[PDB]
Amino acid sequence: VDQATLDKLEAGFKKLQEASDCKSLLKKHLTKDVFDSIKNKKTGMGATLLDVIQSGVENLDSGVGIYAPDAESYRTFGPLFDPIIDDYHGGFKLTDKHPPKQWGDINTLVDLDPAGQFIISTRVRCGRSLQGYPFNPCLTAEQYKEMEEKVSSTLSSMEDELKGTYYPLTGMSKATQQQLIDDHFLFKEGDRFLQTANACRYWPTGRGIFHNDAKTFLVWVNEEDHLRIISMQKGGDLKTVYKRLVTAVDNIESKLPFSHDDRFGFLTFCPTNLGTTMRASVHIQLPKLAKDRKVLEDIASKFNLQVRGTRGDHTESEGGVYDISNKRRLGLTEYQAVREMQDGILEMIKMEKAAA
Ligand SMILES: Nc1ncnc2c1ncn2[C@@H]1O[C@H](COP(=O)(O)OP(=O)(O)O)[C@@H](O)[C@H]1O
Ligand SMILES: [Mg+2]
Repeated sequence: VDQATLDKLEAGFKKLQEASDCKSLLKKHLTKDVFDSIKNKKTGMGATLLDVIQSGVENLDSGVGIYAPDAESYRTFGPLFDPIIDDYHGGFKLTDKHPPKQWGDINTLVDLDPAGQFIISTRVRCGRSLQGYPFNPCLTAEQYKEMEEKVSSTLSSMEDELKGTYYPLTGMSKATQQQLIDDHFLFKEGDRFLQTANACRYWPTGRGIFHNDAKTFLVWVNEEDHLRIISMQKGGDLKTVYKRLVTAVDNIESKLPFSHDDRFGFLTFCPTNLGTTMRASVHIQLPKLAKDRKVLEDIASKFNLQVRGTRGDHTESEGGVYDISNKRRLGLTEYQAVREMQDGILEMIKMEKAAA
């Protein structure tokens, strides 16, 4: 690790301290003991501690603040990753290991809001990393193209309900892109947290989205993770949404080789997405409970749920529509993760109905 990097790190560490109002897990778990312990470490691909915390240093409003430039980083900088992972996922010891993939009994899931007065739409997604390829910050332009080719070709083999087309971002009209994003289908452009983590190099090369004509099954290619496999639709039929996702992931997995870790389960770029990599969500309106975003968030937190704005991560709620989902993804099965969202949303709906 060169002197320049050390300077930026010491300065980075410095800045975090003087940020008396910073509430990121990076700030919380990067003690000087932790800091001095790994600051001189470097991975087999050159990833350094700066590559890990840079996003969190530059964006103090980060909730977490770190990313893994490569798989090795999870262990090389474990002293920082471990406590942050334990904290975020609500309990994941140094000795714990993520359980085997378990979709569970799909028949036990239910309709989330029969009368349809609160829920607008339901979505469940997973993330996957391609074996043979490192995470965004270590990828070259040629690798982005390679991966895009490999994934788009595999998806052309999907059949029946999952049959669809791949739409490259490179060459996509600004109007179409803007629509696909506004419709909540496509990942947005230029996320400051991802950018400062050097995860958006060579954009839009190798980036794109596959989706069936109904746009109920979609696959993001090369955004935050190599792949994001999504199932979504209007309403609250979580059962159908989940089943579609399960069908799609089982199928894609028999065709592509994905990185899985004995301890961390499926590997992803952000520590928040490890394990099941599952984020089950609903776009929902809860007039009484969501009078004050803070009150809604405190309520959601007790059900292990997370609140986001209508356009996703770090956005505001628009028209009273909130994105509420299971916060935890590692240390519990796929079934358990979707159930935390189902259970908490069913109850919050009950609380809203009983609110004055
Ligand atoms: N339940 C949902 N219904 C419709 N759109 C949703 C829903 N949940 C998330 N989204 C959309 O997914 C997109 C990405 O959001 P983000 O918060 O970054 O989630 P992700 O975990 O998939 O990366 C946004 O356009 C967001 O509005
Ligand atoms: Mg996202």
